[PDB]
Amino acid sequence: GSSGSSGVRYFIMKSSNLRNLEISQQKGIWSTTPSNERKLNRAFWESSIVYLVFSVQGSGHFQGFSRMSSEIGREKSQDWGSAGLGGVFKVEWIRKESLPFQFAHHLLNPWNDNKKVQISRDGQELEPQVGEQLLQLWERL
Repeated sequence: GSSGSSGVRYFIMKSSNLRNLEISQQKGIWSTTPSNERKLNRAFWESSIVYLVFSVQGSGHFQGFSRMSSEIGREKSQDWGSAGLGGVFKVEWIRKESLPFQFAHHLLNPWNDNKKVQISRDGQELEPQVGEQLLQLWERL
C-alpha cells in the first residue's frame, strides 16, 4: 500500500512574557534558545512544515501556533526582550486566539511520561499524533 514518511513536526515554545511574542506577530519572526534550534532547522529541511505552538509561561492559555517559514540564522532581528539569543527565523501565524487548557486537557504526550501536552519545556519535541489534534482545537473556538 502506501505510508506517510515525511510530515510536519510539533515543538512547544514557551515565552517568558507576552510582549516578546508580539514581535513575532508584527515582525513575523522568533528567536529561541540555540539549544533547541537545530531540530527546528533540520526538521524544517527534513519535513514539509514545522508547527510551533507558542505559549506564555504566565497566561494559562496557548498563545497559539505558527508554522516555520524560514530557517534559523540568515534571518536576524533587533527588537527583543531577551538579549540572550542567537539565530532568528520567520514564522507563519495561523491562530492568534487564546485557547483554554480545558480544551487540550484530554490531550497528552506519550513521548514524555505521557504528560499533558501543555506540560512541555521550551524546545520540547511534541508527538505528531497529539500535536495535530491539539491544533484543530482552535477550530472549535
